[PDB]
Amino acid sequence: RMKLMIVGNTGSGKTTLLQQLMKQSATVGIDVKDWPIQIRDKRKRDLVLNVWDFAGHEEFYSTHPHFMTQRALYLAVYDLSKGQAEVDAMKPWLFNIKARASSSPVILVGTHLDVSDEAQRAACMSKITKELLNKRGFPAIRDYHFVNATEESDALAKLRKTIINESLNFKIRD
Amino acid sequence: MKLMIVGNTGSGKTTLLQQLMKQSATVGIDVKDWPIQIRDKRKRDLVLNVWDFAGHEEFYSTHPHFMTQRALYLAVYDLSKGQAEVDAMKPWLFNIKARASSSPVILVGTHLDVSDEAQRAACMSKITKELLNKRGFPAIRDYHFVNATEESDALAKLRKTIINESLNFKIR
Ligand SMILES: Nc1nc2c(ncn2[C@@H]2O[C@H](COP(=O)(O)OP(=O)(O)O)[C@@H](O)[C@H]2O)c(=O)[nH]1
Ligand SMILES: Nc1nc2c(ncn2[C@@H]2O[C@H](COP(=O)(O)OP(=O)(O)O)[C@@H](O)[C@H]2O)c(=O)[nH]1
Ligand SMILES: [Mg+2]
Ligand SMILES: [Mg+2]
Repeated sequence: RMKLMIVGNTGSGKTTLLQQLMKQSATVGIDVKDWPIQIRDKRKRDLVLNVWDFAGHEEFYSTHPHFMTQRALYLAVYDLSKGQAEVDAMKPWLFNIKARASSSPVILVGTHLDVSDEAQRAACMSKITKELLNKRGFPAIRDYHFVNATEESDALAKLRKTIINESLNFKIRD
Repeated sequence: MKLMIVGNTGSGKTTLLQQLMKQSATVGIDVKDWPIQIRDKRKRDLVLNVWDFAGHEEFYSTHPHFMTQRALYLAVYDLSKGQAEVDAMKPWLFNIKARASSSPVILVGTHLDVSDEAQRAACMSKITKELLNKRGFPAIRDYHFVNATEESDALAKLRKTIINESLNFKIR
């Protein structure tokens, strides 16, 4: 019922982190794919169709705006190895998340710990504490983590625990 | 523009789309369930519906404005199970109207190849009598009967209809 949204910029490690974190029906519930189409009549290059394939009633129902905006926990992912600019790049994401719901909980995750310098990590921690944590106008940043997203580790296990706890505690206001 | 494919499970939605379809290295939006066995504050079964977004543009496309305004609907049903399945489209139509009040709908009966002419006749009669041009239902701008598992002239005409109505929706 609760949704875990994984957001961030491309190549930051979202899909890799989820695969590692995750380490019922016969079909997928919602399949989203792009369908490019060429037009017989020129002078009008068609866009592509963004196709949403729903398995049934329950899956369509789960995409009602109320669930999409008010029953979602966010993982905001960034690449530590590109430095403090990547924390800067999380600000437009937080503003966007806040606009969906004022009460959206967010867990910040920096990936690529294994190829990040100590200077980049300290710079990112300082930026998060100084500019992102408990700011009115941002979502509630419940926690923040630094992981190598490609392997198991104590740091990844604690992130799993944080996701479980925030989901269980979602029925609460901070 | 979004194409929303709705219907009940087993009606042929995925098969139909694969046949209809005959730019990024990764999927734009990946949705999957993650069941977690828990022992944190109790012990039940926690299933999270995970939405993995590629980037800003994919997240932007799920704004409630776009999920509900810029969408064209395929309402799919298994013609081989009889006019009961046309009846089952009514709750879908009411849901589409509530969700996307100006969105057009194309009705697609699949399993033509294993349907009899009695079921197809009963189905079109119920469509024309009970579904088309009703206030409270979306606009049904076309209806089709196909074998969704292979190419055919009927499937090609459905494909052209989907393309033309997507282009005309953006215009109107
Ligand atoms: N060394 C290292 N590579 C990572 C890490 N996380 C992701 N990657 C790599 O970054 C690249 C992009 O990963 P991907 O999950 O596709 O990013 P997405 O576009 O955000 O979903 C892949 O080569 C991944 O193996 C990490 O923690 N450490
Ligand atoms: N004989 C026949 N089988 C179909 C047709 N359309 C779908 N199927 C079959 O119905 C079953 C369910 O298909 P699927 O696409 O998974 O349905 P979905 O749950 O609505 O996505 C598959 O075995 C398909 O091969 C059709 O037009 N004719
Ligand atoms: Mg990805
Ligand atoms: Mg399917």
